[PDB]
This record gives sequence, structure tokens and C-alpha cells, in this order.
Amino acid sequence: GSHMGKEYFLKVALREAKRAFEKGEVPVGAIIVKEGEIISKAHNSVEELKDPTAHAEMLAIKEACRRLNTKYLEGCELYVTLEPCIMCSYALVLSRIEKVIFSALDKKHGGVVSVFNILDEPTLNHRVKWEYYPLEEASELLSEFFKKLRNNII
Amino acid sequence: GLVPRGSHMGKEYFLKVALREAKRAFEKGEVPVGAIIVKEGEIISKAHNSVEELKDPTAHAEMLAIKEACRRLNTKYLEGCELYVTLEPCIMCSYALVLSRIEKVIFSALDKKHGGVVSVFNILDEPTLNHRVKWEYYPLEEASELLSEFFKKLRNN
Ligand SMILES: [Zn+2]
Ligand SMILES: [Zn+2]
Repeated sequence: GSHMGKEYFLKVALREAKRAFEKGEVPVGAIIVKEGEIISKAHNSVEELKDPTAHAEMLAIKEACRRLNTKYLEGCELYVTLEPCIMCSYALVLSRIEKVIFSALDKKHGGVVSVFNILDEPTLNHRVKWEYYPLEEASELLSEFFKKLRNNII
Repeated sequence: GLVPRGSHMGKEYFLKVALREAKRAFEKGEVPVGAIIVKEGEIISKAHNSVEELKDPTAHAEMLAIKEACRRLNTKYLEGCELYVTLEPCIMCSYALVLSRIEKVIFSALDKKHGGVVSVFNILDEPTLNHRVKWEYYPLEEASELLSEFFKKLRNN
């Protein structure tokens, strides 16, 4: 088959971020993969669900747990278009995700390499591995979103 | 001054309502944590840890209560709301308070292991946040004992 590595799965996540952008949401997409199979896909849906916690990662985790009928996502990898925020980073620990791969950094809310290094905190019983795999399109989606925000505010 | 008015119930009263939710969790076989959201003295939502029932690692009491309050008030921001929880919010829930713009969180026991307010991380006192969530540790030993009893019934099986 064709190459289904990190760029491929992040590209799939980018489609979810695109969908979010089209829906007027902050453009972040996430997918959960287990043994090369996509288990769930989700996008930031804060605006449509009127729920500040409805970040892509959170929705993806809930759907994966629902499909696998399990509270833990051991052996699963999460691919997200933007570095997970503090809330989502700890959700990864709680769900026991194996690894998270992200394509852009979040300087003000990131909980992996930016504001806090939540995933590397010693006290943690389960250790979520991570990888920053930058993709130009992920950052451009965010930059375009903020240009739209400015234009929509007098 | 044309209608009746009264003082809002006290912190102990609301924490006791939360403890009731926590006991329900205990009886349902989950981590015994309960939480409620109050706005202008009125209880908007109540919830308890439902991770096992829902098979959802994110279903902590605070998360469920916030989602329910946002839905009942038809808004993503809970400005003016206070959250009472029987255990110090974990890191995930602590930031959820920030994202939801909750005004203050009041808790009755500490979580030395996952605590995100004063124990592991001080998520609320992070000057990076635009919204500052106020917090208060209002100790009630009964809340700590409920958690200890749970963990005890854990090993003893
Ligand atoms: Zn997040
Ligand atoms: Zn929590």
C-alpha cells in the first residue's frame, strides 16, 4: 500500500481542521489511530456545541473510547493539528494514549512543550510520548483564522 | 426592593450538596467526587465522576457539571458562576475552569497526586491566562475520608 506515516495521518487531521474552519470554529482537527487504523476523527466544536471543553482532542478521545468500548486508549496514537492545550494534554494522560503527534505549536495554551510540559511531569503514572512534526499548512490555517476573527470584529 | 430576597447559602452548605453527589458516585462504584455550579446562589448543575459508567476517562464531576451548566444557560462562558467540588480539581478540570471562565472554584479536600490548583501544578495561578479563576480550599475532613474509604475498599478486593 501507499505510505501512511506521520505526514499522512496529520494530513487526515488537517481535513478535520478544514471542516472546523468551514464551520466557523477554531481550526483544529484530531484523529486517533490504532495499529494503522483510524479509530476516530473530530474537530474543535466549541461554537456549535456551546461547550468550551469541546476541543478536537476531547471529542476524538470520547469517540475512540466509545468505539473500542473502553475507558483507556492503550496502544493508540493521537494526531492533532495544533499542540494540545493544558486541558487536552492531561486528558491524554488520563486516557493512557501511547503518543501524541502535532503539527504546530501553541505558545499561549500548549501543555506539551509551551506553557507546561504536562506529559513529562515525573509524578505521572503513565507516560504519554510525544512528537512535534511541523507542517506549514497547520500554522497557516490558524493564521487565516485569526485574520477572519479580526475582520469580524469592528 | 419590590420582591423578596435573601442571602446566598453558605460554602459549607454547597459543599455538602456536592458531597451528596460524591456519595452517589461512591455507591455507583466510581471515584467519589461530586461537583455543582452555582450562579447567584442558585444551583445550575450537579454531577459526579462517571468515568466507569460512561467508559469515558474525561467524565470527571467538574467536566460534566460545566457542560450541563453551559447548556442550561445556553452559553460557553460561565461568567459569574462558582463551582463547588469535593476534591481539588485535577489538571484537566483545572484548565477547563479557565476555558469556561468560571469565577471561582471552592474545594473541600486536596489531591496530592493529580491536584491542579495547589498540589501538582498551579494551573489557576498561571499569569499566561487572560481570565483568572479564583480558588478556595474550604476543608471538610468528611470529603477526604470519603476518598480514603473508596481507595481502601479498592485494595480490600
Ligand atoms: Zn484542548
Ligand atoms: Zn478532573
